Amino acid sequence: HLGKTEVFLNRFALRPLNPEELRPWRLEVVLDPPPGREEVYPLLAQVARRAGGVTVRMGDGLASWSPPEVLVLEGTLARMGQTYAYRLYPKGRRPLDPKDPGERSVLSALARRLLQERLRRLEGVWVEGLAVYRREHARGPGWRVLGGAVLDLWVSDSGAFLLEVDPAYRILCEMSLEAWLAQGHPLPKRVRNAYDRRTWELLDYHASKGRLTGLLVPVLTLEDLHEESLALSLPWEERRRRTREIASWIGRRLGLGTPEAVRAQAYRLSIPKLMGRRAVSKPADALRVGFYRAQETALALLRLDGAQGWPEFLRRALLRAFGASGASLRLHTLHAHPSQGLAFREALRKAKEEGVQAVLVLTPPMAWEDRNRLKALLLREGLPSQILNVPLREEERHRWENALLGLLAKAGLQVVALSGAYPAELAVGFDAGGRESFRFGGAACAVGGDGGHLLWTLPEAQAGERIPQEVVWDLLEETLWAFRRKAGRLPSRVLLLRDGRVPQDEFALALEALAREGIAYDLVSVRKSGGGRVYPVQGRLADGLYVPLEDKTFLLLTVHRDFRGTPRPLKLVHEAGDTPLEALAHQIFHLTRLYPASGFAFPRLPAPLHLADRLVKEVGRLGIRHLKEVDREKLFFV
Amino acid sequence: HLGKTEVFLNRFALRPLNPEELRPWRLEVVLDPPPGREEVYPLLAQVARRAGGVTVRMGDGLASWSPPEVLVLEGTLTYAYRLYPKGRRPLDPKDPGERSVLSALARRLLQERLRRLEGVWVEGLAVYRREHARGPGWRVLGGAVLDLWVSDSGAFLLEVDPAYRILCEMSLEAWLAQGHPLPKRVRNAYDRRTWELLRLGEEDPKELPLPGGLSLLDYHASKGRLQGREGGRVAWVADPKDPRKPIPHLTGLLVPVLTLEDLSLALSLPWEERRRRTREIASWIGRRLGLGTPEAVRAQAYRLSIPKLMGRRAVSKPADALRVGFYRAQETALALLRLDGAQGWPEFLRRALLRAFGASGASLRLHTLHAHPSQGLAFREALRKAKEEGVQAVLVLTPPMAWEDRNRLKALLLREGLPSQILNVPLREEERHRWENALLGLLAKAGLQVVALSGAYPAELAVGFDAGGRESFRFGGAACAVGGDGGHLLWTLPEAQAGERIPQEVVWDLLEETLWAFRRKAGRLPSRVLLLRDGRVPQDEFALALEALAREGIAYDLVSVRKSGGGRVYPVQGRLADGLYVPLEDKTFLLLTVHRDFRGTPRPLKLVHEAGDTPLEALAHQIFHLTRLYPASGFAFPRLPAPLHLADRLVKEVGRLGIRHLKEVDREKLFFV
DNA sequence: CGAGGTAGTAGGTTGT
DNA sequence: ACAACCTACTACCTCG
DNA sequence: CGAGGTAGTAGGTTGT
DNA sequence: ACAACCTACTACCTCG
Ligand SMILES: [Mg+2]
Ligand SMILES: [Mg+2]
Ligand SMILES: [Mg+2]
Ligand SMILES: [Mg+2]
Ligand SMILES: [Mg+2]
Ligand SMILES: [Mg+2]
Repeated sequence: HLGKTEVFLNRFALRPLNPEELRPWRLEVVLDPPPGREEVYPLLAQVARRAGGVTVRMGDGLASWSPPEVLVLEGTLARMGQTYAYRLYPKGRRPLDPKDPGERSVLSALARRLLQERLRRLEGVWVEGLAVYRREHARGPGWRVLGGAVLDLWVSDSGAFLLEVDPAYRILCEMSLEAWLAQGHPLPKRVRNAYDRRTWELLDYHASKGRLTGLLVPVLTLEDLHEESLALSLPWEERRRRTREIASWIGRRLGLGTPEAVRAQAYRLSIPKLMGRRAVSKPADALRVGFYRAQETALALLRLDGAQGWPEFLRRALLRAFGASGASLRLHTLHAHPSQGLAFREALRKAKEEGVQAVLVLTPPMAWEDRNRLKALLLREGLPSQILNVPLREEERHRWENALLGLLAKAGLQVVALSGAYPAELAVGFDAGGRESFRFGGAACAVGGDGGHLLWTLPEAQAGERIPQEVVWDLLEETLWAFRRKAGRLPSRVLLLRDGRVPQDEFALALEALAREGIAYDLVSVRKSGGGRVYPVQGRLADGLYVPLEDKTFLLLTVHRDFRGTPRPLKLVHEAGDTPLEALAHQIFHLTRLYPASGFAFPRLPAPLHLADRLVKEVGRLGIRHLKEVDREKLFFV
Repeated sequence: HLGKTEVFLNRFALRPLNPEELRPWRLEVVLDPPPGREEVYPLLAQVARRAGGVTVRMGDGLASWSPPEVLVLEGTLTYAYRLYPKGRRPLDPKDPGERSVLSALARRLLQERLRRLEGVWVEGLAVYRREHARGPGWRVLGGAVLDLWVSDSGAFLLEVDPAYRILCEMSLEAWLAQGHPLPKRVRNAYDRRTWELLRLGEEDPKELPLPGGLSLLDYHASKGRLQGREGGRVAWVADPKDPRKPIPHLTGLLVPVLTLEDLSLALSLPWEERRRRTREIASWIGRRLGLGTPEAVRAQAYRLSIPKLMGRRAVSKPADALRVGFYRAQETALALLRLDGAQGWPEFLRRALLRAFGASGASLRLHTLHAHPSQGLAFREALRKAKEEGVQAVLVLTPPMAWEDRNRLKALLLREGLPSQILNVPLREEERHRWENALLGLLAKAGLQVVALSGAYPAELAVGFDAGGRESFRFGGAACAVGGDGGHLLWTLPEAQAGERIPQEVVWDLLEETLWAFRRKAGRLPSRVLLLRDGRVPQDEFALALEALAREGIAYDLVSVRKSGGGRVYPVQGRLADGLYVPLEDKTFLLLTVHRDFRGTPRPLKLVHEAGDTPLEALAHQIFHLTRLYPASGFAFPRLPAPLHLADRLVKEVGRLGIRHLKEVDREKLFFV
């Protein structure tokens, strides 16, 4: 729309497949005893590896770039205690057409195993799977950091090796955990063994094993090396040069040749139009300019630092904000403490009885247990809450404004909105999350084309990442109803955003329900990884980049700051619907600017998805049982 | 303090253990390979069985009632085992640990000496000895379930309870070769794994691509499964651990798992019948095993006071409140939704409600929802308006629905804050019990207190906890009766959890909500709360909650309420009646809460007072009386005290419908009954 | 708990 | 088993 | 979906 | 493994 430009992907064209490689050998797999219908795939994958060479599962049997005579055609196989005896039978050679994508897939699996194999046969280089660390970045008392790249290798439809590369660093420890704290570093929150890779959370016995304290090795993180301060984010120009360097080094050293940089047509997307009361360039400006929509609100202060009132500068800033919005503000103070037990809960009930909408909490940094308990208790009285750490100087503007912003989203005000005009006037995001054996499936939405309302819905408990079909529809029905309650009508079109892959048929019911109500839709999968890197052929790297790729599949570079490192574009698939890709790309990129609780940095994900993700993250942390009396317009979880 | 009486338990006293038994033999175990620390206690269990004799696990090794020299001391199962005599260890039955091992021995002795009999069908600690009923292909056997352990006087105790067993003696092919329909469940003829049967398939066994390459027939044949059988026809069965994959199988390799639905034959016994039958079998067992003549054990039982149910006047059952008036009626509005295409309230339902509310001096408005679900969202809008006009609960007249549609409808109405009561619609006025219950359910769902107790209890707040739901995660939930009279029933939003254990913060939070409702209703904190747990109280589950109650100055009692494990109770003389309190140890007692002659032999609840200073008699009194508060069953009282029965029904429905619907539903409205 | 992404360190689910 | 995605955490740097 | 317990059938979690 | 508890289904029979 705003400029047809051109970019380099972090892929590289390498040599064509030789006519052998285009004609892999085929072996059929014979097992004794034959495996149960649930152990097939993990077993074929195993035989494929045991046979050695460059071999991959191809259907119900195997395909290899190695002639069968230099393969381990007979052997045995251990899985979950059971023992299977395999034998491979060569069945001639099937040529594969790289154009046909079915056949291209298997060629690409071969390609991947080749790279992995030829990587082993190198030195003196640290390799783990398809990653290789060919240099040293940093060292110290018992630790070193290696530099290298994670690689991948497949086959293009023109029949050539494509090679994906991305510079990466690796943290390696050189001491026993005793030998580690032979110098002053505390207990790492994770420890690994040198006798197995099986780590955990952290005298008679270990005797007979011939294996407590000198047997393991610490799993080193950045928290363990804060005290030593080098960083491992690369500026995008350095990352691109080191990408090319490494893509050539692998070209020769593995005999694949000259790395031809891969190029793609990108498009510059129109700039989004953020509005407070008037136009702003960042959500924090709404504190000076005024909010997009603002009603009469009452905030209350809760101090845990033993201090007395509203900090004056917070008070003024607040009146300035509400002054510019021409909305009436009243500031309350909770004169109570969580240590009074239920007396506290009474105090909260009365605050809310008197119109308080959210609570600002000044406190020293809290233990998560106390932090969580506090939040959850205020939630049970219908009060969302924003915490602001209490050694606080006015000079720390970015910290308190962001708190202020969060507090207001929590009280239910729309601080900013978009002023364009879009194909969908309801955009809803779905994530799953939660740090247990079950998860919460959940959803948040922007209602109105301007994004003039942000609501969450009560999540639902679920076994895995898949959201049950009726759940997907129900949460979606709640967002339509929110639209109905604000616009007095149904939306003509809904933009449905799912975090990650859309598991097979997950939205079948919902889509069918939309048709019946005559609501158009677009389902888009939004992938946070798998997009790779994008570099400008010439000039500078900027946001709003849209890269069409396959059909119904595109990259989208939504955020970039030339101080955070190389950005990582989202990868998006249009799963259902008939809106032109460019239009989805436009609306999603704009939705990225709608987030109210970050004053100075837009989120990589569009607002509905980012909110959804925070929502399920918080429910999973506090529990769902607290949320009955909390208004959906109040974004409690930001 | 009401008067005592004596009962017979279904236990029996047998002979004292002899000098030899009190001093079992100890053997240490060597295994090659060594056991992987997680897989070692099941292993010692295996060696103990393969050793032979009466031999069990005892901590690190084994204890035997056979001398080592007549045990299979060396063998293959970790695979190779060898056992080493390490002398004999005296055991003191007064020591609960040592008693625990004597008892493990006794069970093994029982199973072993049961094995050596003939001709009697034996499964674990059960024995079937006669033939109740048969049919071409199937037979139901009649025997009893037993257990045997050691008292602390050092003598055997036999427990006996009559039981029937349903057996299929035919393959699924031979079964269907009789005319018998499709058994809803089936089992492999080669292992104990069972499948849900979906249908038959036209397909050919010879040619059916099983994942991997094999077909159906060769796959089973390559395992020797058809060695001695016939493949039969293609069967389609269902995921044990998924929900998007029917699976091919072979009729000739399958056996039906027979249930009542697959067959005129009541298997419940009238209490006097079970009583004698128990005594026969006990005298028979004790004779055959050379354990002496069984003296049935007797226990002191105490009869509790008849609970006084209060409608607006006193009643003997909740349904009478429909004639006499409710405990506490408010101005209420109900709407009608007809899925039968008919219109208006059946006059007899209109009358009954009018009679009930007139007796209660409270006004009633009846609405009709002129909307239907197949309108889609316009139907939600109709609901939203109805809530807006004050409708509190909706009666739904409909043909028997499928669970999917039932569930969706109840959830939708829930999303507009409207509890519903379904009443199936071929409905004659003379079906008084069904529609009166429906009416009782409707009113509860609208938030009325239909009945309440009059009496004096230690706790003026009683809360029940349970976990349920049918997945890899469950809901931990709580329901409660507030006030001495329990004239306020409430639920709380349940919380998802991994298994049976409710997290400590959850327990407290749920408990806090019920304190909060008490505060809202009574203007103060409660003086004492009665905490009822369904099943056992997992170690420390209430630690945090109890600590919190203490800090707030609220007294408490924790009681574990166990639906099984309490055995049977019979009168020494006279008819058997409920309201029986039978203390066993300090802090543990039996409680017969409900019984009806026509409803077979009652199973009393087993209770354990886990914390609190309240006397057992008192707890028993309140718990027994709490059993009578339940408003949605007009003609028979639930076995559980109302707070737990409510909690159980709560978490069932939340599991069934999902918690996402509950946000706008008032906690006074008992939507799940 | 200020927030954002990019970096690193773990790990888990979907599904062929 | 393994590809191709997701979850959680801390440190770094700067403030569309 | 009428409700209750006791029957039968299947399965599971908690703790040693 | 095993002991001692829990969940779900449906048949039966009657209506504190
Ligand atoms: Mg996700
Ligand atoms: Mg997430
Ligand atoms: Mg926040
Ligand atoms: Mg339970
Ligand atoms: Mg239950
Ligand atoms: Mg009901």
